[PDB]
Amino acid sequence: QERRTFGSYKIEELTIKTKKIPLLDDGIFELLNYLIDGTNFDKTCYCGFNYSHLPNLERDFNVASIYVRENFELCTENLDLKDEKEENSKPVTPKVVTPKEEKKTVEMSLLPILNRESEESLSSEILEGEAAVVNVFKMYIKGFLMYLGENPNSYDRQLNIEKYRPLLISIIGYEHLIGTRVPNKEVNHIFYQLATFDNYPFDLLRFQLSSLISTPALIREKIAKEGLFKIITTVLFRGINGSESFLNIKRYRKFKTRIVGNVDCVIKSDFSSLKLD
Amino acid sequence: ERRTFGSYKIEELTIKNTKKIPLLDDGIFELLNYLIDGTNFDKTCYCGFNYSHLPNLERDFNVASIYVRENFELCTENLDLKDEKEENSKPVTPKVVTPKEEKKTVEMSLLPILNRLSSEILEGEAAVVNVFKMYIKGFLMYLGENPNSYDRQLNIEKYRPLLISIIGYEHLIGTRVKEVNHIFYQLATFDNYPFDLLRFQLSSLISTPALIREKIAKEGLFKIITTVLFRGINGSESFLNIKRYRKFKTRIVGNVDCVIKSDFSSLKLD
Amino acid sequence: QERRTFGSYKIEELTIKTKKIPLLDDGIFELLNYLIDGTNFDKTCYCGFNYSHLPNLERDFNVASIYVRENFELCTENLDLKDEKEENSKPVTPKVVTPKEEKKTVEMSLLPILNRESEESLSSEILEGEAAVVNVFKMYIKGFLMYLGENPNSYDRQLNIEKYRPLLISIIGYEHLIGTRVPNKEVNHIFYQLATFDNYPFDLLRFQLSSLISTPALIREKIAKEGLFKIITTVLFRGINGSESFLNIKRYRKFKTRIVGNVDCVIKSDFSSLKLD
Amino acid sequence: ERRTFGSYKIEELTIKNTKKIPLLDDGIFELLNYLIDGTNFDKTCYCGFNYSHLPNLERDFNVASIYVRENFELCTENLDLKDEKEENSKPVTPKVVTPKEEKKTVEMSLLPILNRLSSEILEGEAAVVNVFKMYIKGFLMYLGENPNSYDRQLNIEKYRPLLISIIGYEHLIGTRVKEVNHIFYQLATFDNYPFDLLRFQLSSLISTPALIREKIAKEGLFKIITTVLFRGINGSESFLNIKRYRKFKTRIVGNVDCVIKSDFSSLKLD
Amino acid sequence: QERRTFGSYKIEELTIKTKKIPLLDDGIFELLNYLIDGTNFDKTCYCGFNYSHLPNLERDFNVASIYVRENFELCTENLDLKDEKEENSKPVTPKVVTPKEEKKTVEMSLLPILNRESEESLSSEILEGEAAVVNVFKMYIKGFLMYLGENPNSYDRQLNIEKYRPLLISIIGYEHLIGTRVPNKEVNHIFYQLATFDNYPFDLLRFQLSSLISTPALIREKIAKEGLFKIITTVLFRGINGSESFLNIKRYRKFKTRIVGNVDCVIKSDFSSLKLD
Amino acid sequence: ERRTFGSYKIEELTIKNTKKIPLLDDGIFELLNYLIDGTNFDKTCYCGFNYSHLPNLERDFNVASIYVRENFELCTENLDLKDEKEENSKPVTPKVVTPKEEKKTVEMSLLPILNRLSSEILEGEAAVVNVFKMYIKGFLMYLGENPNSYDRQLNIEKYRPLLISIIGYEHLIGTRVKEVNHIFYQLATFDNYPFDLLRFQLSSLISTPALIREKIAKEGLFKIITTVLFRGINGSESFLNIKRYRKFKTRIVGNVDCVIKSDFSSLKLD
Amino acid sequence: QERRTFGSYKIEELTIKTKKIPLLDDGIFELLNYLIDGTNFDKTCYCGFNYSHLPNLERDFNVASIYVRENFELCTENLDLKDEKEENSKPVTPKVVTPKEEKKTVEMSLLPILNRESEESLSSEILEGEAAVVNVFKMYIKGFLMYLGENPNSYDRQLNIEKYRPLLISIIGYEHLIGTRVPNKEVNHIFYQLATFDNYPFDLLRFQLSSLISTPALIREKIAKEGLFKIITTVLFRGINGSESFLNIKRYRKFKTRIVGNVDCVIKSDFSSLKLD
Repeated sequence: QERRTFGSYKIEELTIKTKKIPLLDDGIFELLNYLIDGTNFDKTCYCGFNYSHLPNLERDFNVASIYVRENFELCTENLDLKDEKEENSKPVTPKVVTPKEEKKTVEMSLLPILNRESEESLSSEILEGEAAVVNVFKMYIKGFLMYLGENPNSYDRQLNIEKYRPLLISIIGYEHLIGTRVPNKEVNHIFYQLATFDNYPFDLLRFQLSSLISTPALIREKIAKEGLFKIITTVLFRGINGSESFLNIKRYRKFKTRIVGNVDCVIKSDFSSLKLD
Repeated sequence: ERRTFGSYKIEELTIKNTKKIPLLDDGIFELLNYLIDGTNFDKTCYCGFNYSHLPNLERDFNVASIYVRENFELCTENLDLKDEKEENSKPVTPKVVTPKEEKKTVEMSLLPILNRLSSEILEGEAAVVNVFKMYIKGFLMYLGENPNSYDRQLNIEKYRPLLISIIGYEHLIGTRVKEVNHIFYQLATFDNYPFDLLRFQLSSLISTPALIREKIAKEGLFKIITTVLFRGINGSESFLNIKRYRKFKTRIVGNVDCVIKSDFSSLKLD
Repeated sequence: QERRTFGSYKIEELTIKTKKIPLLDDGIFELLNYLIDGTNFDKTCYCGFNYSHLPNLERDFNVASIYVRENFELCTENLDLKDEKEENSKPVTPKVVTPKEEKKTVEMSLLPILNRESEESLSSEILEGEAAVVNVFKMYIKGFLMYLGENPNSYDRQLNIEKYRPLLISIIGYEHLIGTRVPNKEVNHIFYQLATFDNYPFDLLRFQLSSLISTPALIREKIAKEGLFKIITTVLFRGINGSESFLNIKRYRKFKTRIVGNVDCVIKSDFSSLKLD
Repeated sequence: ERRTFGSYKIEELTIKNTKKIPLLDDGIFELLNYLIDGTNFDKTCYCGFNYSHLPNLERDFNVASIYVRENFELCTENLDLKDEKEENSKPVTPKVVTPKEEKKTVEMSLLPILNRLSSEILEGEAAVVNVFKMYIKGFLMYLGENPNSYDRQLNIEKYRPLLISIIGYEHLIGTRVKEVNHIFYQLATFDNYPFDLLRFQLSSLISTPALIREKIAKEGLFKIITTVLFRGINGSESFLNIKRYRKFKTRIVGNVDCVIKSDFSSLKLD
Repeated sequence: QERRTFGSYKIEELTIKTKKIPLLDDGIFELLNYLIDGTNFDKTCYCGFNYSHLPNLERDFNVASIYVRENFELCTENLDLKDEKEENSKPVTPKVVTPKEEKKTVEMSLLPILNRESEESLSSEILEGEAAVVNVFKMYIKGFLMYLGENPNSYDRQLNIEKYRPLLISIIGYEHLIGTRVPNKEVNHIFYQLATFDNYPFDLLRFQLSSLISTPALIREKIAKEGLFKIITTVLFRGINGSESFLNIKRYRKFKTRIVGNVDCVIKSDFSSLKLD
Repeated sequence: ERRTFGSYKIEELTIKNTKKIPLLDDGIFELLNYLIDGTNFDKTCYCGFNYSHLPNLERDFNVASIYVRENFELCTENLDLKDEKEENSKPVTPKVVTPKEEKKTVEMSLLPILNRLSSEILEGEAAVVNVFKMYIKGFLMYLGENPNSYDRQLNIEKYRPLLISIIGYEHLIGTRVKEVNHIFYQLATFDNYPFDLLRFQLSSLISTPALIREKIAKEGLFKIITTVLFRGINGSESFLNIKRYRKFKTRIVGNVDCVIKSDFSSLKLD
Repeated sequence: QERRTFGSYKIEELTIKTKKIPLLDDGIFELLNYLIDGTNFDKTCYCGFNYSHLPNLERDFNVASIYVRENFELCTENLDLKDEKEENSKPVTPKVVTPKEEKKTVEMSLLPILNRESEESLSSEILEGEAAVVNVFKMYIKGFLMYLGENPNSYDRQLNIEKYRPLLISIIGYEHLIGTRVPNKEVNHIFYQLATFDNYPFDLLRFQLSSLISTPALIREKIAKEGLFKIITTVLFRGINGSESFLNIKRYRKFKTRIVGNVDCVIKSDFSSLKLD
């Protein structure tokens, strides 16, 4: 695999009886994987692009990376190593990832600050790592938006943002918290919209993005008087349209070369000179 | 859009996860279709390429095209008309094509001179024979220059009929008015030649065995039996299969080349 | 089962709605099995044929047999016996065979000299056993070639050499090694070709075999400046056409009589004499 | 190629791994076909074998063939022609064959003398009856000499109609102008006779029960009811099934008998 | 279940899209089951019929029953009880039955005297039990024959004796042994025939039974010079036609009432008197 | 063979191991068929039973039969003939039967007097109405006397049309020339009545609700809407289904009643 | 879930290619569940309706509830807790319920007094709990009857009482016992009928209920001279028509909201004012 700009997606043309199309990146699983691996930024595909209308992606990434990776180790300490299959899942809001390691299931929650039953943050190192991941989420979303807006593709009509929802959700949940209980801001209308309508198709998004409507007054009222989430027994998301949507668990896989052979060094022959009449 | 005469396109299919591979061109059905349509060369994809180590493809094509098309009309005259579903078949040797017209089956045989008297006809025939040789050579030249990971899984089976005609004709105009060409003869004999091995082994291959030339004179390239058998170049007698040519068009699509782009850096996400 | 000449194949006509055709020998699985069994040559089907344009098959076989069998024992010593289902597999190049014994998987690699991670040969007894198996491989290939060339069959058109690849691969890999680091020779063009094109159909092989083209100069250059194998993470094979092909794992089974009854001793009756009019 | 009159061929089928077994000849469909085709005996596979403990098979065959074929023509006269798909059926007793002509169904009954006046007709009938007896006897003689592991799974069911006709006829020309033959009668009664047990038990089997001969006179070999019932030899009344005869040709093949052989010892592999 | 005569079968009409037909008795499984259960004769369905052209069935049965049952106990002693699903199988010749008891497989061989690898009889009690079971086999066969001959059924044409083979086989195997090595007799042609042709259909059997052909001289020669069985690695049976047939393993099940309700006590009403016009 | 008018036969089907149960008679299709065939009563299975608490079934049947058959002929006159596949359907109320003739669909309506002028016609109609009442009563009487374990799974649904006609007619000849019969009315209203509960509850059931008689006068037994709706007896308005009647014959069989028996005690087995 | 009257059912319209219809309540599983949970009446949906032509439902329920729940605990004491999937079954007569708790099967029988092999009641507390559950059964049946009679539904024609059988069966079994061996009464004809014909469809029931026939004399005779149950090896039920019916095991499940989202707070917009022409 080679250079890719942070947030960018690749669309692959599939052919079956029709032409389907995997969105596979959605560079999302790759991203999480990097984070858990603790890998440094300059060790990732994202290395050395324009950068940026994304101020200091590298640092925030590196922080978020160390934090996430530490979290991993701290989850796996009390448990065996014995020397893992790659698919993730993200219950939300906490954005708890859920790997599985060739038998044993592992579960770790970044942004636990977005929990009720948990809270008890309380380390400032932790708080710093969390704000870093939230930051890199916003930069991912923005990578994707910027790249969409500049790279129309015939499949846009069949594609939506569903698989980005968790990041967005976290991004707004966090924005709410650090907003209610510290600097004043209201949650960001763009992320809020993309989070509310995850069915936004690519083309219509590119067209309608700029700008979209500001949060309805009534919805801000309901946002204060109650929360962005109704916790019920599973969690519900509110607005921006006043809808209450169950937050799905999303699963991230990826695949690769898988056995790929090489025809490019193969001697080429000139067939004209041969006289067949 | 533009395609060079004889060239093939390989399409990657995906089904489990496997990846199968249609050879669909094999630009063959397209070619026949053009011919029946009577279409002029400059009206075809093949228009305006290097051209050539293929001297005067355009003329011979145009001739062969008018000839074929005339044949069609002369087959359909005594019969009803239409305002037709596209698949062909080629019994061989005569290289009789067999379309079907949304009910009614039609059947017309180019190169009827081959087994089973106008000089205009002779001219059209020698033209189609020519364009066959040029198609084969297009394909050969393009293979030799365009290696593809799937070559290992691909063979020449679907080219057999043209090759067969090309040699059958060569034999006729040879016996009563040269020996048949060893390359075409080989590709005609071994239709299972896989692409890669072909590119590698093509140059050159062995000359026709003496014994096989003897048997080629003392008897023919074809044993007609009741269905037809082909002989050599290895001394094999192979039944000549009926081959079927279809094509499809991924449902006719749109272009995004013209869609408004937006600069998304400007807006405030933090 | 009865007499068969070394390298020879048998083709069986199958009937299903069409007539398919098993190549089942491919006497290959049988061969390996013999080798692991340590069986002596005069105890095998191959016993007592013309023999030969294959000088001293018997000795080299017997050596290769003792060597292989010893290898087996040495693999199974540190492990249980407790008193096996017959199918093999051959990752290559090392030509490591992989049996399974009614529960427990066993894995043993002849020609380990064809390994990087292994090397450390180092016994000359071993070296002798290895050169013996490589020898019997070349004699198997040649058995098959000679027998093909003399025994045309209507199915030749549908048959290829795919299942012989591993032996050939080993045969050339070895030829390379003992070539680079001892007597001068270049790897043998025939084996090299059959190894490169495993899709060679029987008929075209018989016809085209004699002779085929000598290794391209450029390919010999690339063969020195780099190797016959690109090791990547699985192994890639090079040329003779400049192709880089992934080496498949191949599986060898065989079946037999399975319940077969006997009609040949059954009393025969003469029905003409009876007068029915 | 060559086959002796009455002989069967057993083909080993493979499906799971099981091995099933088509009896396909049962050279019966082939036989009927010949007859309708009017083909002469020396033009058939049966040509030039030992022949015979079957005195003058050729003549009787040729007669029965001309007769049958004439019957066909006389059925198809009043009806349209063609330039036909091959499967037959035989309601019995009359042994009416039932072909189908690529649309139109045709139906013609040999041995119409059997239930449901030309002496030429009588002659043709007695000829087909004869060749039936010779077919059965071909089959019997060949079974008895050619044991096959599948005999245990095979029976005579598909021979029933000929046998039935053979006895029905025997009865007629017997009552009004001998008692019906116990062998044919037995094989006709028990169509489930497996090959092996048949070879073993054939010689001889029991003579018709007296009581059954009484019931055979006082009533007939057939109870016609509304479809027809057969009687004895055991006192059973069995509905006579319609039987269907098809055949196929493993797709017409090639020969390698003539392909150049190479001496491969010569070359250097080490 | 109620009264049934020893050897008798019942045919059941099945309906599916056609009418199939189970032969289910074949009272064979029931019989074995009785024997293993050790049940006394007067405790079985067979109790109190004409009896007989079968002299002293009751005693021989009772003996064979005690013997079989003892055998069972002696097989199960060294093993657990812990307090069984009903299906049997009969490898032959030994006529070893093979139950399974809700987990654990059990295997017991009556007529072990019909073994090579076993032999070592040697108790006369055993010999007595064995000759008893062989006797009751002959009486079963004869029950079935007699009952067939008197009870024609439209399905006879579709039915054969396949499922009786093992008893017959044992019956002749035994007859051979006690014949070669004690009183002179040749094996019984009827049992021998039914054993050779297990495909004998019911109707043709009834018709052809009386009598059938005597053993071919050549077959008696081959029967002395070699045996009724070729043991090969599974066993082969010989003649009476000179055929060598693999002896199949046969499986005996049965089913019953399974939930059956009762309409026969249900009050019946007279509907004419009611005036509907 | 012999069956009493109105009687049903239950057949045990076996599929998993379950045991399903065809009610196939429901001798209804058979009955209709007879009627169209015009067959005389003494030519039918129903011939020669106790008969009766059903006064003069034979006459009324014969009348209804001639009438129906005449109707058939009068429907088929203006149309082509044949030398027909057997399934019927009955839209209701008119009780129009709908056969199909191996291509051509035919449709004929007995009791046309019912919704949608010859006295011969009136007579035939009143005859079919009569035989319907006698069929229902046959079935009732036979149920009440013949309990079967499957009664619990069986209902009267397939009788509905006759019952419906029987009441519709009763209403007509009642309004313009008695109140409709409560039993038939009930069975017509609840077609889901299972056999067992029917036998138990039949005697007697409740008399028509007053309110329902009021609604029966002030409006009708049928709301015709665009398909027809039935009313009461419970105040339900039920769409009247089209019902389809088929029958099959386990492939026509043989008898063993006559097959020679052998005394097998005699022979020596030991 | 919200208010429901004791015994009432709800019918749900299903759509598949047709419209099927679940009877799911049948509030029966819910009821049992409550009882095992030991829940008090005022804590159940049934709370605060008309109540009643059902005198003192609340008390009898509460008693029956405590009794059942105690029974549960007493079944689970000798066994593990370790901290359950909701489906029940009811063999009858005893009306033994059969839960399963995420691995381990549990089985508890209310109305054990309706057993032979058990009997040995003998506590009067128990007797009191039992008569309470029997009472609440009769009140459930009557809830359902009353509610049916007043709430016609187009599906009535396709619905029967099959799933109520066990309660009814218990209700009559009990009535018999406490009848034979204490106050004189004959078993109640209505329950007896509904118990005998479980195929009674809803509509015909509503119509025919009032009244139905009194128990046939002959059936009362057979009811004394033998019992309501023939115990056979599974149990058979008798009459009221003289039928002997096997009593089925019945299984009670229920499902719910399962992920349900909320559109009702979602901002509504007025589209007329916008001028599109």
